[PDB]
Amino acid sequence: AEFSDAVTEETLKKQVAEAWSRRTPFSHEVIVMDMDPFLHCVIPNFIQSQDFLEGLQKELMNLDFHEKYNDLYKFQQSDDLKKRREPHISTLRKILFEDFRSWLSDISKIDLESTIDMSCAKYEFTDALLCHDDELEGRRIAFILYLVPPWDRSMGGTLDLYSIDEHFQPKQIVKSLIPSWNKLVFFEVSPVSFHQVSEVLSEEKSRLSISGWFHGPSLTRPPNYFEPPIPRSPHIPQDHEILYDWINPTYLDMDYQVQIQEEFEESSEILLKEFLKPEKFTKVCEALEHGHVEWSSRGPPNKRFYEKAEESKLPEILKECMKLFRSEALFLLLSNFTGLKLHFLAPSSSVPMCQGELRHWKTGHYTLIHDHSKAEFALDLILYCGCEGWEPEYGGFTSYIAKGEDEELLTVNPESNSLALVYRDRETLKFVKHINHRSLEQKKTFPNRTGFWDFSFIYYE
Ligand SMILES: O=C(O)c1ccnc(C(=O)O)c1
Ligand SMILES: [Mn+2]
Repeated sequence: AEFSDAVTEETLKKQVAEAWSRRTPFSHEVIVMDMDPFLHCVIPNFIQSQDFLEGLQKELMNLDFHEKYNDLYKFQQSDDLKKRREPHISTLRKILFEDFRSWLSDISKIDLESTIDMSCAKYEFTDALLCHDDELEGRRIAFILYLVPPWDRSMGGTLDLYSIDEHFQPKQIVKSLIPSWNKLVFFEVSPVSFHQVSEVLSEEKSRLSISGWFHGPSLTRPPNYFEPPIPRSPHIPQDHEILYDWINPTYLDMDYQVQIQEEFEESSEILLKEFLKPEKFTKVCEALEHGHVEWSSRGPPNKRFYEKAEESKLPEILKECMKLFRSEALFLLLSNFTGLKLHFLAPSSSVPMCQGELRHWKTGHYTLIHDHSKAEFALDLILYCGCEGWEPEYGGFTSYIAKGEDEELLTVNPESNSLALVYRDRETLKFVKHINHRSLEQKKTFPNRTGFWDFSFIYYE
């Protein structure tokens, strides 16, 4: 087999070359090329032999697939295609990396290498690949061939293209391409080529694709942009006594704190159930639902996506709960839980500090590791609210990982009125995993509720 004789036709080929050269859009029945938000082209009916595609799909489905998972994605990848000796796959490598490569090199005027870089992916219900730019030394042009069943927008799995802002960071989705059988999409890898594969919503269908890169000369990325640091502050001096009013009395007994600390110094992590008094916890949840909390979406999409409350406008109960977590008394309680010096009367410049946010998590939200995700000695605190009947399979758990390793260290799951404490070192990073569409099952038991909320606080010695 071969690829579309149409696009190899010399006049059309020269029209394509002209549009790439001049960076101008070009529309044709057999090819469509757009320059915004960045250069991307679509060739439908990429391989004319329908017999070949059937045999190819048959070979791929008969491969073994392996779960792939981290902050950025969740899907399945096949045995390496570079190592396969089945005829249809072997033929595809040649078509792509010899025939089609030269055609691309000709229209793009890039000395593309013959280096084979291709793989087969399978996205099913809740699989997704979040905002990223494909950046990796050598990659110049990304391509995707789709071998999907009949597909539409409501099934998800669309390839979305992000616009960009004044700081070269993704802003919003401005193009959304729907996969279809024998459709080839390719685009230029650049500092601005931010894109994602939206969550697959089809509970029955499987989004099968072949994707990879043509390699070429390395360029220079501009220096990466650094967010301003989040302000930190020391404890709020106790005026009125606050622990007694808020915390389960179990945790204010000395005998129980030594137990807690013995366990904490062993694991550097602990979970404290029923942490707030029930009456307070119920009033906090009630205020989060009915109290006119003002939420705002946080970005950018290659770092985070979630809602954060404007603390100054909160209901008094939620203000008071934020105060609890900044309070001198709590700083000392956390010292007795952990063995860390977060108050000057704890057992033995520097001044302990903290930062805090009240967050709302729903379907679609996440955080990602990014080049500037910075590691520090620090104690994390999370109190979850409004997540009754929440399952880890829904996403939304916090995960800790050793830097530059797939060795996962710990996972904290949303649990109503559970206080999680985690001490990190400078070689530890964290993320909140994409909340997927299984989380809609939450409404079967609590219909007047969308996702969950948490108080997230970080303390430093
Ligand atoms: O398989 C895809 O649709 C796809 C699209 C964009 N990027 C990737 C990737 O693996 O980076 C995969
Ligand atoms: Mn990609």
